[PDB]
Amino acid sequence: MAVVYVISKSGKPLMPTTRCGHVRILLKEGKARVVERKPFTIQLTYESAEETQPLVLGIDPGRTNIGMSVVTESGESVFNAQIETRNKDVPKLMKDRKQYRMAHRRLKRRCKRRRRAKAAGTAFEEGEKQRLLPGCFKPITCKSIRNKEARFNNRKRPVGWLTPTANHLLVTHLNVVKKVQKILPVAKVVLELNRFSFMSVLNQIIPYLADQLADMFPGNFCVTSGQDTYLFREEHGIPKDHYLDAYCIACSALTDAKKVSSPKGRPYMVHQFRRHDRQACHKANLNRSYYMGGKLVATNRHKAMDQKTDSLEEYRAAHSAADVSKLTVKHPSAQYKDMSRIMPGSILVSGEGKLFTLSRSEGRNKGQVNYFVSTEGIKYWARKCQYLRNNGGLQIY
RNA sequence: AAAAGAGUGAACGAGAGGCUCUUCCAACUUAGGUUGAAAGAGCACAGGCUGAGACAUUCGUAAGGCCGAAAGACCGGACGCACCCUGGGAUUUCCCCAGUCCCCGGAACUGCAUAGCGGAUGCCAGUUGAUUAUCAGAUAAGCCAGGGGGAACAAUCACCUCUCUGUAUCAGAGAGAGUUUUAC
DNA sequence: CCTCGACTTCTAGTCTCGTTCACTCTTTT
DNA sequence: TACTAGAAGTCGAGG
Repeated sequence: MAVVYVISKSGKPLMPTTRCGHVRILLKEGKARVVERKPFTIQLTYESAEETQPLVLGIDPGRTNIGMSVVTESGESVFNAQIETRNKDVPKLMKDRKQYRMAHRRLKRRCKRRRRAKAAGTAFEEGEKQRLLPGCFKPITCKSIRNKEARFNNRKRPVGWLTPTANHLLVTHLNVVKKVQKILPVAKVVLELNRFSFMSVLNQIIPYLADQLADMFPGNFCVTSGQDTYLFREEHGIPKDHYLDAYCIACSALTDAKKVSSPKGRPYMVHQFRRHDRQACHKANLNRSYYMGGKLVATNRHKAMDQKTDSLEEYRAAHSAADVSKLTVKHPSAQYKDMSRIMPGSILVSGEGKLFTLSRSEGRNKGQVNYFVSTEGIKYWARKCQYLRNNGGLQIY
């Protein structure tokens, strides 16, 4: 039934075994040492022959659901994994990063320089200047001082430059392949190619993935077509599911596969957690709330950009000066994240002794986290949980 | 080859708002306090690096075409610059990267000319300590900062069978040679 | 019948406009 | 979007 992955005494991956009673005997007798809780990996502690058969790794690429499966020369299944990529979050984070950077440079540098210039008298006499910059046909308005030099004419990128999102997706594919290599002795690699007319990040990265996979597996790299996968499915009767695709892909490179049958059993699930979080501010509240008694009646002095609720100006329009004189203002202070916190993806044990993978930290009182939420959605009192293992980028669930 | 279609990276510039303080005018309330209007000044992740580099006025910025009496304008693109290129560095770390920026040079490539750079003038800092000299300190209108991966770090016993308990499902605890080799 | 620890439930987080530039892939014709 | 900080709420313990 189950499959136990085996590693040689030298750290070399070996053929997985399914005897599962020899495994327990070996573990009790001390000849085998557990390497990974899930997928269950054991390393032999004694030298032995390392005969291996060829294995084929089939990849169904995607932006948020990568699928891979390892098969023997006859179409038997020994590994099936489905990875939920963190890719969608990267462009939004990068956009927010750009906005924060522009805010920094506008408010801490440009506005301060303009303020100093007005103070010192070293400003334009007109106070405003229209500047026609090379490469532009319409001027920019510079108030009280020259602009910092604008650089857009001749910025060059190395050939085959990839955006952080596409690079992240490519690196994710390669990293998950490396993790599979740590477990099994992969011999051949098959990739399913995708072309999108749109009349996408994955479409951008497919050729680079093919190149670098070919480098990783010299002479042992094949490519298949989506139509080929569909025909294989129809011919061999594999049930139509998303995670089965990879298996079918892996079965294309087999010359004569007599034991083709759909894998039975849920595949391993892999979650991607960010390695770094450089942000220091949680909430910069920035909303001057006006309460009359205990009811919110206004949100700013004058309505801000993209604000729909009434501000103080409307309230002054509607009510009287004796009403305004009684208002109370409440502006909460900015909140900062703990940057040394236990990041999501960490592995901890609860007070009752159950092991879990951290998903989020919920609540905070007196400078200490209230609840740790596991990847299964169970809340544990953080004071009693014990920290075992730091975040690895790709984590089995 | 171009045409479009889908994405997602970079520089610079304007605001609506926000925080602190001052002046002044109202309103409400135990000269004081709270709220607001108007005018003004300062301030913009937590932080890392650095000691000067920001701004204003003005002068200079190739040869050769070409229009002008001339002054000068236009084209062009170097002996001028650079976002380009070789090398080094800050952000920078447990190991790396992206992005931005800086320094000395400039073979080819790429780009700029109302830009950028250099000079002159003006304006905006900080000066203390240990042994006039050296190290350290202070010194912003300086640069970067909300992006990504990997390593290492388990109280890491999985599956199946039996027993107990809770529990509708099922889960927790204990025990176990379950074909022989993890690969024939 | 209060008060105070120890948890438990629940909510909320900044936006816009300009001047330009760049890279990767796909498809047609 | 969603992880994370923090305000308000609930419940016993105890005197």
